[PDB]
Amino acid sequence: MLQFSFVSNDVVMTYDEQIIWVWESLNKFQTVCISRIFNFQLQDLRNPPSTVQDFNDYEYSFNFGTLNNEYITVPGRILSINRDVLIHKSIKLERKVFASERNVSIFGRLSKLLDHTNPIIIGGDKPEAIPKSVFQELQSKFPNTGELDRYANARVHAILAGYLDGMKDARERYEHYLNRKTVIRKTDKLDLEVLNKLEIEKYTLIRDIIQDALNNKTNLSEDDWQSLMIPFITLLFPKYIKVLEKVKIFDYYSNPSAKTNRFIDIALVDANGNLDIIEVKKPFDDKILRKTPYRDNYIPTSELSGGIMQAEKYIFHLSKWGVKGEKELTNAYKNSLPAGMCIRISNPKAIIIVGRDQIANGNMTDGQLLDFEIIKRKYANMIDILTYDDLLRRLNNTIEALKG
Amino acid sequence: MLQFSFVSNDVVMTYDEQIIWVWESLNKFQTVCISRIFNFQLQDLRNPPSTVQDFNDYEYSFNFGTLNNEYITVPGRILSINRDVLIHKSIKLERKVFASERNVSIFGRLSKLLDHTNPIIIGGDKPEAIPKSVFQELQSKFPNTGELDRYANARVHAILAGYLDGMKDARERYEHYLNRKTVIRKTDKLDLEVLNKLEIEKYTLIRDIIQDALNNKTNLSEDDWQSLMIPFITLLFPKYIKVLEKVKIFDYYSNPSAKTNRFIDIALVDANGNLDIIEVKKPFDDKILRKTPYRDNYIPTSELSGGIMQAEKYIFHLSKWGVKGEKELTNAYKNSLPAGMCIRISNPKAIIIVGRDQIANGNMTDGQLLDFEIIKRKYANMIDILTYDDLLRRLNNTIEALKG
Amino acid sequence: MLQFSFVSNDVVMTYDGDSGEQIIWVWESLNKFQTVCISRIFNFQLQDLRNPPSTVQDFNDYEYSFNFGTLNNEYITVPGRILSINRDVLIHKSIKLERKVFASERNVSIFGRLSKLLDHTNPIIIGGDKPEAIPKSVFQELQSKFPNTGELDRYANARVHAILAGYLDGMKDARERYEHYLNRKTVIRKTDKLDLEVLNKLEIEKYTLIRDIIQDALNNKTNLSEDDWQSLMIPFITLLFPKYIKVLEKVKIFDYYSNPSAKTNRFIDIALVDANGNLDIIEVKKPFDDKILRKTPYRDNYIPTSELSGGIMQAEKYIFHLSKWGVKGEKELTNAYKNSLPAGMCIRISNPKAIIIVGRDQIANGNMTDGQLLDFEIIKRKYANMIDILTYDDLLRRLNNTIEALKG
Amino acid sequence: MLQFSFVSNDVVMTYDGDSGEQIIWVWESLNKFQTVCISRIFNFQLQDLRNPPSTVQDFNDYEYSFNFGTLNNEYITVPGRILSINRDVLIHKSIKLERKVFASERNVSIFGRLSKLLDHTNPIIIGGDKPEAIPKSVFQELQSKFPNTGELDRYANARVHAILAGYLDGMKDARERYEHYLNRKTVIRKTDKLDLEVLNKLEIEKYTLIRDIIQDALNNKTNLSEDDWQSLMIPFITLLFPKYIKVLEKVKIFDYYSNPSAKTNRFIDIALVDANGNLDIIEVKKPFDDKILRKTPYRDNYIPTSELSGGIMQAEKYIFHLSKWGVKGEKELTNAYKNSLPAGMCIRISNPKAIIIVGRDQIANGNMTDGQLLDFEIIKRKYANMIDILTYDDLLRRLNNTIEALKG
DNA sequence: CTAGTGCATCTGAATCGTCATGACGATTCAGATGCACTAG
DNA sequence: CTAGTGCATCTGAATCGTCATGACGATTCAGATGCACTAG
Repeated sequence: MLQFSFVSNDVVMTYDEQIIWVWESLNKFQTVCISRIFNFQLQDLRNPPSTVQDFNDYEYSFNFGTLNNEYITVPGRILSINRDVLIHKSIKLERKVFASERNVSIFGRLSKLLDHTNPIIIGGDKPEAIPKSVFQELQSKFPNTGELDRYANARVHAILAGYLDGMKDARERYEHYLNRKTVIRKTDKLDLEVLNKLEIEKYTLIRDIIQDALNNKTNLSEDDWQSLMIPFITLLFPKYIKVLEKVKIFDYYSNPSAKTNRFIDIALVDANGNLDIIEVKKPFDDKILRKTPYRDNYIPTSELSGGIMQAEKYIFHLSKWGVKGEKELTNAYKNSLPAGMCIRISNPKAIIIVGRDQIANGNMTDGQLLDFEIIKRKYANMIDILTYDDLLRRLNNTIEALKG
Repeated sequence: MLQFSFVSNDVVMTYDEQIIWVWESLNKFQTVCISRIFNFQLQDLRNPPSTVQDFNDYEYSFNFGTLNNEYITVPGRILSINRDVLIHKSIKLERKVFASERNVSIFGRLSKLLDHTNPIIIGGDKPEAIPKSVFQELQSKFPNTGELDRYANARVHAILAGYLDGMKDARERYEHYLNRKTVIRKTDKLDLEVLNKLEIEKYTLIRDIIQDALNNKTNLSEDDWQSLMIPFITLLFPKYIKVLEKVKIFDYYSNPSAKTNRFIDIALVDANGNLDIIEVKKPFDDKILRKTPYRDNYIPTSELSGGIMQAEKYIFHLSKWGVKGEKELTNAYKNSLPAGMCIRISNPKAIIIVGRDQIANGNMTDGQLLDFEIIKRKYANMIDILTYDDLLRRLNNTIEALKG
Repeated sequence: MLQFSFVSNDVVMTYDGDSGEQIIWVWESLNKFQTVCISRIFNFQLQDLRNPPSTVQDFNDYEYSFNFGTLNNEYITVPGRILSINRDVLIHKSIKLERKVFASERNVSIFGRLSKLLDHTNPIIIGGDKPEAIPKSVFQELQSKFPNTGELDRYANARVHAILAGYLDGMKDARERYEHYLNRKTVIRKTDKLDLEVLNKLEIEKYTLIRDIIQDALNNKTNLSEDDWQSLMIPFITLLFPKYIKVLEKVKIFDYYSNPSAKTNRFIDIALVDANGNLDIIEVKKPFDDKILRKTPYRDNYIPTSELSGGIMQAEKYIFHLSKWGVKGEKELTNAYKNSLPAGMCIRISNPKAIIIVGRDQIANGNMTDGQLLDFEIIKRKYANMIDILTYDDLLRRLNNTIEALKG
Repeated sequence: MLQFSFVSNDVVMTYDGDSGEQIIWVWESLNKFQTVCISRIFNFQLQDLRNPPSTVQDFNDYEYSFNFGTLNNEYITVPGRILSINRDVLIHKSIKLERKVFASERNVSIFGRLSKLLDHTNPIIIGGDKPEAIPKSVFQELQSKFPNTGELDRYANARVHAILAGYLDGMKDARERYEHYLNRKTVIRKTDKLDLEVLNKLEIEKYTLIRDIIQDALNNKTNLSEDDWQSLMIPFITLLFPKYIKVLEKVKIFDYYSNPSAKTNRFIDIALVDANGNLDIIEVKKPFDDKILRKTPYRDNYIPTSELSGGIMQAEKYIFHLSKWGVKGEKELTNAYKNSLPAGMCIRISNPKAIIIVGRDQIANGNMTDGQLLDFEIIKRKYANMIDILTYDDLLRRLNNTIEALKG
């Protein structure tokens, strides 16, 4: 068990499997590795052990780097990475801080992910520092050997279920809907109560399919998740009439010399003919807010702000593309539309479904719910910013409204 | 190290130190696991290991399966599965055939997915056999070392977002590679045609009642016209889940000395709980445009402009009510709403269904058709200004879309 | 002398002619042409005369009796042949029958001019509870503000005075106000170094100059055309709204909707450029009418006037054609107006909005009620693409508020 | 009929009148009043009559000959008492003597309004070789510009169109026809327009002083804290944004959403009041080198940073609590800030918006790609309740564009 | 004696047709680069 | 783990065809400007 301590300014860890073989490797290569992550040198060793004394009584004293400005500074040659790493005194110096399960280096992937040579700072009051609870979240959800075996087992299960009965979970729910359909529809005459029971069964089917996709189909492609969500967009939002995929729009602002082609992934036409955009994003992470507030205000994530800005680029290119774009989109999609209706670009807006919010089971302050409600109406060209749990809550509220 | 070879009908595994540890573990628990995926027994040794013979010089031999009709018959105890595995002789026997990256079981997950007790045949001319060329397609879809590296970079990028501004774009690199491998065959999509005829039968039932109301029920009163449309409002606009009638609104502006009670005739509640207004008016012949233009522009008529101002006064007195009106409207309407939902006044907007456009029989010009679309979008707090002919036009566009 | 009386169903009136005038003329003209015109407006055939005059009876004691109209459903239905018009005239019983209903000063027919304006056949209904009826207060405003011989002579005198004033001395009152501004500026700027207190006093002098020039144009320059009125208001539009950097006139827009086959040219009269280069428009309308709300409310709500709604609809055509024009509009308006702009700056159409200055609202008289003020602010904030809706009195009130805020 | 015939040096006019009219009233008015108003435009004494009428002779056979003046040096000199003015009127011989020269359509006096508009004592000279003379083509353009019968008919139809616009749907567009007719008769000239060059130099000095103070604060006041950076930028907020007339500091607003059980006080740092009374928020922040863009794209899209999103979220707190505060907030803010505001002004919370000045863009230093500026301007126009997001370098760019526009 | 209507005449603007030109988008093709999969 | 290598991708000339805009020339219709008669 590696034991960490600090003596005055310097930080001297104690290490205690043959100790004599570690000394022979340190004399042989001039470098030694402790637990396949902590690389060390003879200069990092504070004092050499003598061969006369017992090596088992002696504990190995290695320098972990100097402590400066209230920061345990660990250099890059110890962790075999590019930049240094700074740890605050509030994070206890421990083997599990620098290592994941089955000897996976935590900061090696972080150093491979950062282009800038500026150091990684954990904790404290630095402006570029990572907070403490974000670091425990990174330690809990690191892609270690247990996570990467779980991802590979879930993907191979997802590939093999796609080859045999790819939509068997939605087919069972649709067969349950068809069994509930003939029970409700006893007579061929349609009234308002039987219609309300059929809307209850339809919204229950859509809610159960979306919940079963959230439980089991999260380890899919973005195109596969979108192809899961296409046949229910016009039922969740019955204003819109047609779902259009890979809609080629014209961009003139990113390259001023020549027109660039851009592609809206999912686009929506309502009954008047106006074109709108929906962004159905795959729920990779379970947050809609950053887990620490900036200045006691919770800010949106990079995943939320990426989808808003992509939809705003689509809205910008449609509004700049104008009546030439109206004629081009009504020439591209005249056969798919009902007859007599043309595609119009008249102030297009966007719908964003991103990823989960953890409103349920608690774990949210009134300020967090206030920031989430303010953020869902913050933007100009978004008529709806939804999470997947907001979609399930809207479906549930529509179910108990149609019941009563 | 595993070598795949076959002599006569038998198939021989060779494993190349730790050879003694495999034979010692076979004596303890009467089962071993070699390369994490293959299970062998004491019967499974083609020749037994010898203690006087050196285990480094000794080479393991394991009768993997029998060769009958060019099929290698693997028992299920080796792969720890209930079902048998048969592989054609055209498929080369390899560790990559049985195992993907991170040592997941290819026939382990496949056995769990399968429901039939027929065994798994790979290759050959059998009708129950998996084809060889689609087994290489399944093996190419399985995650290699580049996918698990891209998933590990994207998972850290999902956690540390908004804290490290200099990280590489790993979420874009992961999802662009994952779109190349799609698990959905797309010919197994859910056929929702039985739901779509019920949406046709719902929208035709709304369209036939309203068109019968425009021809015969015009002799009824204004409140008798509103009563007829109230059960179809939440079906026509499924964003709104609750219809509220005679909603008392406090007025502080028409009389500055004392509060005045004002009444919204029909009010609408969203699934989130936001409060909106619908103004259902009696249809007459020309209720949108005046007969003569003003300064070559067709202006709204006095019947329409009084209808917008009646809704805009309701929006003004709701917005000026503030947080004291959200507590008042929730307390008056908690039993009508679903549980856990409060009425919130967060930018209320109005829907007006007024008059008949008479676009066809009237044969209005392109100048009049230009002015007709501008009036519906000329008001900040009106999301939808409709005629009853436009409501029938939007209902007909739903029916033609759901048909094809 | 004409007097109106109600016997039975049919409305009668008696022509009491002058003693010097021979009453026989009405009867000999009815014998000759079968029509007679008394008081130059009212026309009567022989079937309208109830009693033909006896030749033995002296005419001066006799009074003629004419079927002026029929009273039915509390409405006096005057035929159009009486007023020499094509449509009927329906007068409510609350409006008493006199010559002043059908005449302005020096025998000007009200319903003749009104009938000429109407292209259809449908009758004119005055007063009462019909939905097509002109109200009684609106009819009294029509009688008070009719273009009679007094109004047309006053309009011609004001027009001739405006034209002669344009020819000689041009704009003199604005030059005198600018000379007063220059004198106050020379009093205030005693130091070449510019200070924030001196800047506030110079902003006070500039805003009093703009307020007095707009007030003098409202007092004396109402009878000019909109080209002349917009030429009066354009050098102070940038100073009134200093977000806007350049005033552009006769901006050629392309309209692809009014005709789907071919592109139509449209022209914005005044268009404004921001400092970013965004292009918004302004509608400066000449104040022909003294009101901006309708005089009677429609079902307890005060609806806007046709002048205001026409200005909003014209600005919405301009905003719609600029938004539909797209990036080709930005390239065309950049190439058309490159030399007018500052260097390195281009026209961009990114959600264009409009400012409307239409005409007066009579708030400062105090005749408006609380609901009329409430409906006035709701109309001012009602529309989507209009950032500012102004009257001229709202412009003067906002200028006075900036002056009193800068004074402290 | 009026005929102007000259006999040697003097010029007479024959007054025919009408056959139905009796022109004995001319000699009767000359007998008692000693003046007669001929054709409502001319005045004549008893000495102006050439031949006195005889009672033995028939009046209708006699034609009244009044002298109009004396012709000398090819100039018809008309006395001022003839046209009822102070000064004389000189008409050249080349201009035909007619009633239309002296009168317009509605019997207005052209030389009457001309002598009313002329400041000096000197007589009106029309035509000829004199430089003081009004030229013949200029006077004929003035006579063509005067209102004829088609102008008054269109004005009358436009006036009763303006009275009855909301009550009669079927009236023809008379306002469009009258204002389109008036646009071809312009009054003002472009040479007479007001030269506001001296006023525009003061605006150049104002925006130059503000730009130099802001740029010197960017170069050397980086060390200054955030609150005193706000205190530096407060006296220029009204000048940069002249829509807002009052700057309010530490505005206590009431919050009911963060704590349902009890009300918490929230404090807007700087708040702005319109000239109408609408309340807005300005968020003046400390400038930094990279606080707009996050400098690495997320899905090939540059996302806003944590600092800018925190500023937007704080302004959205202030806008949300002002909107949820309602009418009680308007009475509370009016009661709290009655003495700071001008008289007659109340604070109204009617859709409040925010302006955020955040930090330097770093465009020319960064040399960013056109996609990066595209992501940047989409960030500036992304949010609903922010009317105008800007940087400090963007503020300097708008100031430089305003200065270069006011230069020319 | 002003209000009101009818008419002949000149004129300017909306329109249609045609012709010319230039810009712009679709298609091709190739050279080169970035990516990603696999073997020593 | 790292280098070789094949493939998908982006990007720049480069041609071509079509469309959209502008300008000219005839045309006709509605507008506008006077005369002109008319009513006790």
